[PDB]
Amino acid sequence: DTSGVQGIDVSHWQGSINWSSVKSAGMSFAYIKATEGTNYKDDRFSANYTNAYNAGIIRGAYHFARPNASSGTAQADYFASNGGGWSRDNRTLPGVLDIEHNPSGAMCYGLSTTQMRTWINDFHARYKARTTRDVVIYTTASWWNTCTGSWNGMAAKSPFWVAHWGVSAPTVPSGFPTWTFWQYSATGRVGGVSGDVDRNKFNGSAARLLALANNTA
Ligand SMILES: [Cl-]
Ligand SMILES: [Cl-]
Ligand SMILES: [Cl-]
Ligand SMILES: [Cl-]
Ligand SMILES: [Cl-]
Ligand SMILES: [Cl-]
Ligand SMILES: [Cl-]
Ligand SMILES: [Cl-]
Repeated sequence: DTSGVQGIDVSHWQGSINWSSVKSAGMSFAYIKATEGTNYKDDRFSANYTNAYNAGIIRGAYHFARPNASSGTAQADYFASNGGGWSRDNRTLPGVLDIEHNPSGAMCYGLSTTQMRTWINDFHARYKARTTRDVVIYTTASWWNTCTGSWNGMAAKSPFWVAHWGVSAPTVPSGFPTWTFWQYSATGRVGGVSGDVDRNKFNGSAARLLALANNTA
């Protein structure tokens, strides 16, 4: 759904990005990969974070979780110290916890549903202690339901960024009251980015997006 407030998310896979072109293409926001696990740092993060801001894009950072590698508390601190920090400046979104299918091992990272709930709660608690913000959770409905056992525990704690490509509207797990961001394509096109780009829609007005960035709503 390309209507209303639109954005993209990128990582080093997108290479060199011309953010002024992303902005002139009509994008309002972007999430940029910063860290993964305990010691991976996206090589394009600093430049993207700087250039997106200078181009006037409301932007934030995301952490790709590896729950098997360390506690939720540990990865939240790592993220907050390496790109996930937040402060009010009209252009910084609250950080994102990208927790999804394990790319190298059991899909739920060897954690029981109860341990996974604890891990996510710990990441949220530490990220909030570090930044004052409620971390945004990026995941798929399948992963959420399977690995957390259809948990409703984050409904009042974390905005939901749902990944559901190729559908007219996203399916939302019962554990979230609604979706805040929705990644509807991983094969889009946007000026300034060469090749496939992830496209996102924000569930609300331009003012609501700014309020989310500034922590006023
Ligand atoms: Cl289009
Ligand atoms: Cl364009
Ligand atoms: Cl860590
Ligand atoms: Cl694992
Ligand atoms: Cl918040
Ligand atoms: Cl529940
Ligand atoms: Cl909807
Ligand atoms: Cl497109």
